Amino acid sequence: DKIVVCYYGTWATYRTGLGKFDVDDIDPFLCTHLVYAFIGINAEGTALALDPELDVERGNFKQFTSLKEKNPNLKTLVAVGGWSEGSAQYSIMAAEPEYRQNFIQTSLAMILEYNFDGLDVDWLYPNRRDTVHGEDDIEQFSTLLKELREEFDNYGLLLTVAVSAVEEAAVQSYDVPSVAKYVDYIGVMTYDMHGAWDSVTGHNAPLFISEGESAEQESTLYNVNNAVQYWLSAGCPPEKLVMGVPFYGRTFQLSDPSVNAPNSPSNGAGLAGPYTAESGYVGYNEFCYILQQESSWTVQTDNLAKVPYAFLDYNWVSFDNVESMTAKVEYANSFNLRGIMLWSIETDDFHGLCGEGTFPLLNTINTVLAE
Ligand SMILES: CC(=O)N[C@@H]1[C@@H](O)[C@H](O[C@@H]2O[C@H](CO)[C@@H](O[C@@H]3O[C@H](CO)[C@@H](O[C@@H]4O[C@H](CO)[C@@H](O[C@@H]5O[C@H](CO)[C@@H](O)[C@H](O)[C@H]5NC(C)=O)[C@H](O)[C@H]4NC(C)=O)[C@H](O)[C@H]3NC(C)=O)[C@H](O)[C@H]2NC(C)=O)[C@@H](CO)O[C@H]1O
Repeated sequence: DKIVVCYYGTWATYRTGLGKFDVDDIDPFLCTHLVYAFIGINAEGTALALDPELDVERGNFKQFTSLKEKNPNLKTLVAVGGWSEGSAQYSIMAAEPEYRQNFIQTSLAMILEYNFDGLDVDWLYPNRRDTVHGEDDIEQFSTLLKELREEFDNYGLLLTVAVSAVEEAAVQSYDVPSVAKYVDYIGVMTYDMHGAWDSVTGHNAPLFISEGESAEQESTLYNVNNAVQYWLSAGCPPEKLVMGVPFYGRTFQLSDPSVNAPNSPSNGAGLAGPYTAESGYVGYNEFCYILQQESSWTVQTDNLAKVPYAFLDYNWVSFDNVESMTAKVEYANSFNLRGIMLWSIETDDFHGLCGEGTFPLLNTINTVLAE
């Protein structure tokens, strides 16, 4: 059965006005799996709420899982880790049997108290960033998943992971067959392919080769097709591969506004959105409205990569719209993938300000998957 894995960045409740996105803004019938991001750990592996005022005191954990009262078939998971949590503590925790056991027991306790149906492990990433034990992380990550699976089978809980996409990244972190063996599915983060950290403009989630890229050694390029075909060939069965898609774009400052193709020189991060409020990225809800309200933007489609981009003076923006989302889900259908994972629900056009219905990206996913 095809699944739709909706990540919910819970900090979105602090956004103002039309950017505010609470648990009550979720449509629980547009997802099959809803993921509460994020919880974290300390250096001894103790699972902990990162925002206890919201998660615990104001009952956000329980409000989230209570969505099952509306859609009884919905699964609600909690996600541990993420970008801001780093890699060091997960490396330290994974390497010690005492710390693994403490992570298993304290995360299980939180999952059961607050009525979650499972755990999404988003360690970014084994043997990367500020990892402590380096290459040992790869095997110890799989040992952690095995001990988690052994504990979770006593309660019927789901165990899932979010992982880096392209081969150059994945080989640093995972033994693919061992990971796929223990999880219910693998959510491949097939986005952030390029971004403001690069010296040239590039697409956030290009499906295939992009304009300005060399067709020589195509398999080393950062795109969704390369990533998905890597993970399938490395040993992830299609029925455990969930393909990530972004509900946001990434923004660049052009070095020269007249050189505005993909793979043009860039000077760092571009505009920020009104609610996400970070230079270098913009929610789809924010940018479809920005495009709507300022006709000076030039929107083009990269017909090689199957994704749109837009420029105005010094701004250059890669993003995904209904057409590129359709292309992505059709691609996933065409390789019999298990489903779609989206980051993240709170930057869909949930108010429908952009003339394509409420939740146009999420509704597109549901519609193209259903067919
Ligand atoms: C091909 C290749 O390998 N390219 C890499 C590229 O991947 C690297 O970029 C990083 O990619 C990873 C995925 O592999 C990104 O991590 C994913 O994707 C989500 C969206 O990118 C990411 O969301 C971020 O989560 C942060 C928390 O961890 C959010 O911080 C929050 O900011 C809020 C204000 O906006 C604030 O209120 C919150 O308190 C704060 N949260 C916390 C707990 O502090 C951040 O806003 C959010 N970004 C969004 C929404 O756009 C997730 O963490 C993670 N998801 C999952 C499921 O794991 C990672 O974000 C990318 N890095 C950066 C810097 O963007 C790149 C590194 O430079 O290198 C390329 O080579």
